[PDB]
Amino acid sequence: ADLEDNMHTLNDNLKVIEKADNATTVKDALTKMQAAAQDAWSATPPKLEDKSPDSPEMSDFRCGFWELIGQINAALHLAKQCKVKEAQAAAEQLKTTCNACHQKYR
Amino acid sequence: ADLEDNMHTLNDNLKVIEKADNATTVKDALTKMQAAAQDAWSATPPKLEDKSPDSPEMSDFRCGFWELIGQINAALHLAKQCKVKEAQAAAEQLKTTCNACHQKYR
Amino acid sequence: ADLEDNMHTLNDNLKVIEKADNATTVKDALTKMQAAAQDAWSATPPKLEDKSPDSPEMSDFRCGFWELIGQINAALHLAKQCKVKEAQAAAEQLKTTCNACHQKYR
Amino acid sequence: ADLEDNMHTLNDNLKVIEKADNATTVKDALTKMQAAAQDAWSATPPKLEDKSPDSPEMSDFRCGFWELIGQINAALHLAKQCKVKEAQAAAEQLKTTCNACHQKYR
Amino acid sequence: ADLEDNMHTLNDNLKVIEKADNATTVKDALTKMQAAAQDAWSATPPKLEDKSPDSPEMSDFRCGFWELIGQINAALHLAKQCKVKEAQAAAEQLKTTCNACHQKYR
Amino acid sequence: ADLEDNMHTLNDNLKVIEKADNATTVKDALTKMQAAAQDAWSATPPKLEDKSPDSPEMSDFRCGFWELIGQINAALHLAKQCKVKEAQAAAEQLKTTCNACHQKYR
Amino acid sequence: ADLEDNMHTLNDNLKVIEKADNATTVKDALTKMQAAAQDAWSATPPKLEDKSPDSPEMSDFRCGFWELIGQINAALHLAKQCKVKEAQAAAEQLKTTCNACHQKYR
Amino acid sequence: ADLEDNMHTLNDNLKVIEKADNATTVKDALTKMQAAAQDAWSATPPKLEDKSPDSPEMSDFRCGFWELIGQINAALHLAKQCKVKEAQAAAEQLKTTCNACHQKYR
Amino acid sequence: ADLEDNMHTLNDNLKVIEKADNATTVKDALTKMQAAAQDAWSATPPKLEDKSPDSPEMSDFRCGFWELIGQINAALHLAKQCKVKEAQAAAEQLKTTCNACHQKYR
Amino acid sequence: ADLEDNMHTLNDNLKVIEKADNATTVKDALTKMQAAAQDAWSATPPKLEDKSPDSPEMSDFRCGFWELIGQINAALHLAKQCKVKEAQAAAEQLKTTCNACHQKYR
Amino acid sequence: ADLEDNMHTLNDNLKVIEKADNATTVKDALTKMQAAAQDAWSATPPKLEDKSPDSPEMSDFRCGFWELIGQINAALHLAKQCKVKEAQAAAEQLKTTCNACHQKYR
Amino acid sequence: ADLEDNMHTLNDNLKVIEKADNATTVKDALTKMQAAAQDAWSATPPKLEDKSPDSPEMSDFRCGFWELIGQINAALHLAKQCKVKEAQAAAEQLKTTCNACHQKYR
Ligand code: HEC
Ligand code: HEC
Ligand code: HEC
Ligand code: HEC
Ligand code: HEC
Ligand code: HEC
Ligand code: HEC
Ligand code: HEC
Ligand code: HEC
Ligand code: HEC
Ligand code: HEC
Ligand code: HEC
Ligand SMILES: [Fe+3]
Ligand SMILES: [Fe+3]
Ligand SMILES: [Fe+3]
Ligand SMILES: [Fe+3]
Ligand SMILES: [Fe+3]
Ligand SMILES: [Fe+3]
Ligand SMILES: [Fe+3]
Ligand SMILES: [Fe+3]
Ligand SMILES: [Zn+2]
Ligand SMILES: [Zn+2]
Ligand SMILES: [Zn+2]
Ligand SMILES: [Zn+2]
Ligand SMILES: [Zn+2]
Ligand SMILES: [Zn+2]
Ligand SMILES: [Zn+2]
Ligand SMILES: [Zn+2]
Ligand SMILES: [Zn+2]
Ligand SMILES: [Zn+2]
Ligand SMILES: [Zn+2]
Ligand SMILES: [Zn+2]
Ligand SMILES: [Zn+2]
Ligand SMILES: [Zn+2]
Ligand SMILES: [Zn+2]
Ligand SMILES: [Zn+2]
Ligand SMILES: [Zn+2]
Ligand SMILES: [Zn+2]
Repeated sequence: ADLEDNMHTLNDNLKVIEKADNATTVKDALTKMQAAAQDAWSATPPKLEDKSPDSPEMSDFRCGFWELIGQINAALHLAKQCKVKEAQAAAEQLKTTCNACHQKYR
Repeated sequence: ADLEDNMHTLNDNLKVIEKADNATTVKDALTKMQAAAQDAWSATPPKLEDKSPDSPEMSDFRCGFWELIGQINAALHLAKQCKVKEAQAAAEQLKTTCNACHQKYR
Repeated sequence: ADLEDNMHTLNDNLKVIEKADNATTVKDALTKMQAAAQDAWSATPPKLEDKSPDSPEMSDFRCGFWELIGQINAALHLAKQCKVKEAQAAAEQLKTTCNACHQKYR
Repeated sequence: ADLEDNMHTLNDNLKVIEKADNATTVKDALTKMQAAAQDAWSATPPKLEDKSPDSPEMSDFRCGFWELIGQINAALHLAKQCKVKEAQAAAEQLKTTCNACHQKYR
Repeated sequence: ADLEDNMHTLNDNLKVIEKADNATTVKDALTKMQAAAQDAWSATPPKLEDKSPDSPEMSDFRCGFWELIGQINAALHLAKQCKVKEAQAAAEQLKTTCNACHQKYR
Repeated sequence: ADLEDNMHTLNDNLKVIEKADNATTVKDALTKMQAAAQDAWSATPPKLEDKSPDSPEMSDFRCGFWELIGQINAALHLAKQCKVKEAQAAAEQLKTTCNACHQKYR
Repeated sequence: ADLEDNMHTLNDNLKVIEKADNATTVKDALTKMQAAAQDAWSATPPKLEDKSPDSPEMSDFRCGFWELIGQINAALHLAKQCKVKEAQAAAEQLKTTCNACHQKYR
Repeated sequence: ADLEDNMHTLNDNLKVIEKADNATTVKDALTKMQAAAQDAWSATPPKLEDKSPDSPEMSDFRCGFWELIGQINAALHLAKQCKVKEAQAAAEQLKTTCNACHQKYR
Repeated sequence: ADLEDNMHTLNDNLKVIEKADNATTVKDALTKMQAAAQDAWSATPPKLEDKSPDSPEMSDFRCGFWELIGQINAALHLAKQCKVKEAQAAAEQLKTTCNACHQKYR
Repeated sequence: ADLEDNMHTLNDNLKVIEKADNATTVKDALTKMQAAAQDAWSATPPKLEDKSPDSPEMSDFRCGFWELIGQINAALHLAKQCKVKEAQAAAEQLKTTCNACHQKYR
Repeated sequence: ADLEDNMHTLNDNLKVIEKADNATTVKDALTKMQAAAQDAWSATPPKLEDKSPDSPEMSDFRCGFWELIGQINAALHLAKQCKVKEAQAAAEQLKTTCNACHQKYR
Repeated sequence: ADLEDNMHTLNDNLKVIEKADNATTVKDALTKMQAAAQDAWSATPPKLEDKSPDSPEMSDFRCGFWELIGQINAALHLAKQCKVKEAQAAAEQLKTTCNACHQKYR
């Protein structure tokens, strides 16, 4: 998937999680998010296409994705314990990480 | 597994490695440690529950876990070459990384 | 594989990619590079054997390998879309990351 | 996934297919559509919740989905032969089946 | 399995579902029902042996089995969301399809 | 395989079954027919290329293939019970389903 | 499955074996009995719910189930050699093991 | 794992089960106990190293482990039905089997 | 395999173990012995054919096989730790169990 | 499959290859040819039934099949590199090996 | 297995086939012979240890084993068609290939 | 991989084997050589591109590769028994086969 498609997967699955009422739907959505983020961390955002690959910006992009992966993993961990509301709250807190990256590079 | 259970897995398997006398027992123990550390790096320690997820502390927690993973992988690499004493010595050196994190966040 | 063998795998596969004329050969070569880099990031270079594992040098070594992994993943992503010339150009740009690390630690 | 989510998947993947430039993207998108249609054909749409399961309406609903599945399969058959433009044209033509069902039951 | 044995499987598993108190038991029973229905839909029942394979009676028979499969799938979808009572109600609802076919052909 | 290839596979395997003398050969042949029919039911025959995808012709074509699949499955069921002659007789009778569709659409 | 369900499975499959006419049906039925007995041997029958887990009754119950498993395995071995009538006769003789346990604990 | 390690595993997982608040944790812990007991039943405890392999003592040792395995399996059967509190009570009751063997052979 | 053939397998593999000079050969032989013992324990030997299946003789026969399986497992556990000489000594030790059963029933 | 049926498979798939317009169709046909050749090389053809199995004629027959297998592998290697026209030319070239054997033994 | 072990396996399984009364036993035995021959063809017999690896002797040895493999495969093909007596007769005839090689190199 | 790359693989792995100090490295290297030789035996070397596929030269080329495969398999058989020095000596001896073919066809 291309970077924009991975972002759309992330966005769609937050909506699924928010409206879900059981752990299976939540786990499935978080698993799709994990895969999208694992594909996206190695991408180059359009606004950074002219920057050195080892630039502070590109390193910060990767770091932010690795942090998002950690938070998705932790939300999935709650969902695998069947803690639906807690997993949903963790997914809501994810948005702060999405937004922080977007402010810099989207 | 919860964070404390992953730590207990790490602790138990260092003891197994120290007393082991063959590469199979060592490889098995290191594989369990690898899995425990892969589950733990995305956790939030109790003493950091009120901190921002992107805080210097939380980033340092993750970094320390990624370093521990690298050292476990390298010890496993020795054990897979059947170098039992060298793998045991690498596992002993792991303790410095465990202790360094504990001084800050346990 | 030992560190030097992983480097040889990386070097051999850049040569394969450069001369290739189809996506299958390129994808295969990049997959071998991905595996070599995943094995190598946890190694200790000979020139850093006496340094603390958490030293700035060792952390920089790991970081550089994680960056190389990201660039390999991205080249593979192009090749999986069958974009042979673009994947070859991405592999050529990899060399800057190889060389930057070598200047410091080889 | 619930019926609304499966419909969203179908729509998203039509857009991916239309903008695609390689067979890998197209095949993956059509495979996702196949999965969504296989999940959806046994669902009950809101407007038919009070009808007999063997009503003309529910039978017509199932028949339209089996039609859609066949057309997706045919498009995927083109994409597996790497015929990107032909598979894109088949995907565009699917829309008549989407619209026919929506006119009756959405 | 022969037709009568597949029917006995369907009947046994509806009773298991009704008595169940958790989603695992329900899911396991519905999966057995799926398999029995997949194996039965292509059979010729005793009272239709002297009809043409393309006869309206045989076509009606196959159609009824396909509607049964859809309803079993829909009940399984609820059970996979851990909705035990809803899946149990869906399982009672599919008795309508059992009954309709039996009325004509058992 | 295109529709013509799938029809050739069906015809080849009827001949294999007729001349066979053991259940293994018959089961394999019937399994190949099942796969060919599964790939063919979603095709559009040449003489229906100008009909709507939901035309009465196309829906009759699909219905005939589902009939054929059922009769193949039923023959395979006899072969799986090692009833060679009965499975051969069921395969021979398949010809009336082949012929009926051919009269209309071949 | 609970103990009653496992006993129902055992009884259903004895009847399938008795009426069967080929090795495939017999092998499948015996495989289902093996699974039911494997799930049942660890159960506590109602009439022993008040006995110590290590009581002479409970140990006699487990011993009878291991006997039954052995005799099922031996019947399955005959069926796997395609010896239908011999496997049917072995299944019939199983009844003396069923009955002996029932006299004491059912 | 050696006998001492398998005993440690059994003890650790009893504690995990007692403190657990969801079926996933309980099922995983019971699965680990099943594996440890399957490894241990064929071991020779230090105090019996000079006894015949068919001695009353070694036979009693094996019998006690087969008992334990049955009780673990029964507890896991409850946990697979998501019956957390009931599975916890079954795990607590296992301790009588642990203690009975320890009194004789530890 | 029949009982005599499983016995021949056990005998051949003890000799392979004694002559072996490495753990791979020993492990492979012990795994073959496990399979032969698993297949034999449910048989009725010629000298016991006219005994009841629950007779003391048949119970003794099954018990001896279970003790054999435990001893093969214990030897395999040593071989998996690469302890060739210890596994070879364990393999000689299990001749006691072979002999005891043969004394009574061969 | 019997020898004649494996020959028919080889012949059908050469024609599929010639008519193909993409590498997937070619790869699939060559894989079927590999399997048919692997199954045929050990057969005795009618015109050689009264020759010794080590006769020059039978040795020549096996040799020709091994050369065929190599040429099918080499054509498959081209097709895996997506070189459709080159793989098609390699497929025409292997008719020399078909012809040579047929000259002597068909 | 060393060459002597592989030859013992070949001889054991000829005897199993000769005394067998069903296709399952024959197929298994022939499958074990196939594996033994596959492991043996690359060996160097004692009486050729002093010959060049490419000597006429060693190449004749390899050729005889490829002959044997072909005849084993052909016997297995008959067994897979459930032709027990024909497969037994093919196995008996294998002895002329065994004997021819033994006369030269055993 | 093309023929030149497979030759490079063979040469690289001889060097890995010669410098190795453990069986894991040796086994992996020999496995890679086996794969390279299996790919290469069906290739056509540049100097033989104008020869008949059944020419003495091409037949000799295939025969030399089958020899090489046998010798690699024999070396791997030693390495699987953990006989590092013996496997290294077998790998060194392979070189005579490499050189014999190169003298004729490189
Ligand atoms: C950096 C580390 C990011 C994180 C974490 C997330 N996103 Fe993102 N996002 C990022 C970039 C650089 C871009 C621009 C991509 C481009 O090709 O222009 C985006 C874009 C989006 C979009 C818009 C996609 C589109 O159709 O153009 C969405 C909807 C989006 N991102 C959502 C999203 C969510 C929900 C995230 C957290 C769960 C998230 N992103 C993380 C960079 C980064
Ligand atoms: C940070 C990067 C850490 C690394 C590396 C290791 N540990 Fe740890 N450990 C860490 C925290 C934050 C905590 C507190 C957890 C809590 O829930 O309070 C711990 C705790 C432990 C414990 C005690 C567990 C308990 O029962 O309370 C142990 C025994 C332990 N840790 C062991 C351990 C070992 C052996 C490690 C290296 C191999 C190791 N830890 C690494 C943080 C971090
Ligand atoms: C650090 C982050 C590195 C990256 C990225 C790459 N290489 Fe490397 N390389 C590194 C070290 C520390 C060493 C020394 C290893 C030793 O044991 O001495 C090397 C060595 C090489 C070699 C020489 C190997 C030898 O036979 O001695 C080669 C050919 C090589 N490296 C190639 C290579 C390529 C092609 C890379 C990018 C694709 C690359 N390396 C990355 C450190 C690092
Ligand atoms: C009947 C056989 C249908 C076919 C074929 C397709 N769709 Fe559909 N769609 C159908 C219904 C009954 C509904 C309403 C569901 C509800 O809960 O109200 C829908 C809805 C949609 C939507 C809206 C989803 C949402 O966000 O609420 C979309 C975007 C949609 N459908 C798309 C779609 C496409 C692209 C299809 C063909 C490829 C398609 N649908 C087929 C019934 C049927
Ligand atoms: C037609 C499409 C049917 C559907 C749907 C179901 N059943 Fe059925 N059933 C059908 C026939 C033609 C027959 C007669 C079979 C015969 O060989 O005589 C049956 C029979 C049964 C039986 C009796 C079987 C026996 O033990 O002899 C049972 C218990 C039964 N059917 C149950 C059943 C259930 C529970 C169904 C829905 C879940 C169901 N059937 C569907 C035809 C059809
Ligand atoms: C409709 C539901 C069909 C069924 C059932 C069967 N066949 Fe068919 N067949 C069908 C069509 C529309 C066509 C024309 C295909 C075309 O591209 O023109 C065919 C054709 C054949 C052929 C000729 C193939 C060729 O290369 O020209 C054969 C040999 C054939 N069909 C055989 C066949 C058999 C044996 C069937 C039953 C087992 C069978 N067909 C079923 C439509 C349908
Ligand atoms: C002890 C070792 C048993 C063996 C061997 C078999 N059965 Fe059994 N059976 C056993 C008990 C303790 C019970 C009572 C279960 C309860 O919950 O009360 C049963 C019961 C049955 C039943 C009745 C099931 C019901 O729904 O009431 C049947 C039909 C039955 N058992 C059949 C059966 C067969 C066919 C067996 C041999 C093949 C067999 N059982 C063995 C204990 C034991
Ligand atoms: C016999 C059938 C046993 C059963 C059932 C259980 N245990 Fe055990 N245990 C047994 C022996 C012979 C020994 C001594 C082993 C030795 O090497 O000395 C033990 C020991 C333990 C220990 C101590 C382990 C250690 O750290 O040295 C523990 C913690 C223990 N056993 C726990 C345990 C539990 C929780 C059990 C039931 C779930 C259990 N054991 C069963 C023999 C037997
Ligand atoms: C009872 C529990 C036994 C155990 C344990 C072992 N054997 Fe056995 N063996 C047993 C019987 C009843 C028989 C007679 C079988 C018959 O059909 O007559 C045998 C026979 C053998 C043989 C001879 C087989 C033959 O070629 O005819 C051998 C070589 C043999 N047994 C070896 C053997 C070994 C090595 C064992 C332990 C590893 C072993 N047996 C265990 C009963 C039992
Ligand atoms: C010897 C090594 C052969 C090679 C290589 C190929 N074929 Fe063959 N073929 C061979 C024989 C001995 C026979 C006669 C078989 C018999 O039972 O009479 C055949 C036959 C055929 C046939 C006719 C089969 C039929 O329908 O009766 C065909 C169509 C055929 N062969 C095709 C074929 C192709 C295309 C080959 C290369 C790709 C090929 N054969 C190789 C012997 C040998
Ligand atoms: C050459 C191509 C052979 C074929 C074909 C078969 N065998 Fe063989 N066998 C061969 C050699 C070189 C040797 C000597 C091995 C040694 O280490 O000295 C053997 C030996 C045997 C033996 C004796 C084994 C022992 O322990 O001494 C047996 C029982 C034997 N061979 C049986 C056998 C059978 C049954 C074959 C055909 C099915 C067969 N061999 C083929 C070389 C070759
Ligand atoms: C024939 C049966 C061969 C055997 C056995 C081996 N090699 Fe080879 N090799 C062969 C040819 C025809 C060629 C030339 C290919 C070409 O495209 O020109 C080669 C070439 C090599 C090379 C050079 C590769 C390069 O970088 O261009 C090497 C390094 C090589 N061969 C090594 C090698 C080794 C180590 C072998 C045995 C283990 C070996 N070859 C066997 C033909 C044959
Ligand atoms: Fe960092
Ligand atoms: Fe219809
Ligand atoms: Fe669950
Ligand atoms: Fe069979
Ligand atoms: Fe007992
Ligand atoms: Fe090993
Ligand atoms: Fe030859
Ligand atoms: Fe492709
Ligand atoms: Zn992607
Ligand atoms: Zn979307
Ligand atoms: Zn966890
Ligand atoms: Zn512990
Ligand atoms: Zn490595
Ligand atoms: Zn190289
Ligand atoms: Zn769904
Ligand atoms: Zn069936
Ligand atoms: Zn029943
Ligand atoms: Zn197709
Ligand atoms: Zn159960
Ligand atoms: Zn163990
Ligand atoms: Zn057996
Ligand atoms: Zn033997
Ligand atoms: Zn065949
Ligand atoms: Zn054909
Ligand atoms: Zn071997
Ligand atoms: Zn290749």
